[PDB]
Amino acid sequence: MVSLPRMVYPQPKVLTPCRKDVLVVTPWLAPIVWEGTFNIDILNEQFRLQNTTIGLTVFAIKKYVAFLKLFLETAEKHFMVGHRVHYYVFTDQPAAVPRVTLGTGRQLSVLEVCERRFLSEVDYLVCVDVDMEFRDHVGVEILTPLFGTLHPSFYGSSREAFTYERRPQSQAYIPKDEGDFYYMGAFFGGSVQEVQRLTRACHQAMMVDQANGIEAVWHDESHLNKYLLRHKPTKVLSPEYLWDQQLLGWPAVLRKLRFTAVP
Ligand SMILES: CCCCCCCCO[C@@H]1O[C@H](CO)[C@H](O)[C@H](N)[C@H]1O[C@@H]1O[C@@H](C)[C@@H](O)[C@@H](O)[C@@H]1O
Ligand SMILES: [Hg+2]
Ligand SMILES: [Hg+2]
Repeated sequence: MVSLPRMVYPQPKVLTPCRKDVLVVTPWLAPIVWEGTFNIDILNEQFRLQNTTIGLTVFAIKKYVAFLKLFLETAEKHFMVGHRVHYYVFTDQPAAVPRVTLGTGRQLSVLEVCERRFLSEVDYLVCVDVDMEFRDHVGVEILTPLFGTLHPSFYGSSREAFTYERRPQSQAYIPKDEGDFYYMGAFFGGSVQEVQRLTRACHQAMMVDQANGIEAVWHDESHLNKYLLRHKPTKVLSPEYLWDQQLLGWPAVLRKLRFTAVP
């Protein structure tokens, strides 16, 4: 909206790609976010000028409350640092939420287990699993109306290998000749409006499956994939954003490991 200030940085080279080893844009022209494809200083300026507020939602029920301390502590070091952040922790154990020290402009709300609240408190919603930890920068480069993240086990696989729901009787059904990528349900987001549209669509699809006595092979994630196939995400995050170094190591194609599973 408002003009950017004078900035000094390397000139982009039209005849020189940032990454030649990976696909950096989808066939529907959505950027695929990899290290080396973005100048974070320009993006930080753009989003700060809009006073962007990012909501980060996590569910922590039963034994999963034990993962909150590390999750939040590392989020404080790597997630949207410099921007307004509102954590939303949905849990069945409010008193079990650890007291983590937050940086300025960041807040945390504990919700024991309306959506209109999100529309009035944040601009973007980022939905992730709690048994994870941030190990490197996860910032505004991910913000867009709707984004999904490439599952680390299938980013180099053929669509036939994708573990989509293959039974026509399920609303999440995707035939062998269809599919762009296999997105992991552990990290997705977008504007509040788009995220709520996705969740409402997923919820209705799962209810229909329940009525027909069928459960998608990978539950919510199967429906997430059906939704993103029919409603293309405006940005796709590379596996840098969802990794497990113990199970997958550290491939050369991954310059940074940003958000990983906890052993
Ligand atoms: C963010 C690190 C994930 C690394 C990948 C491990 C491979 C098994 O992943 C499972 O993949 C299926 C799809 O085929 C579903 O996406 C499952 N939800 C995935 O399970 C995850 O990973 C396993 C190892 C375990 O930690 C589960 O709790 C977790 O949900
Ligand atoms: Hg969410
Ligand atoms: Hg979903």
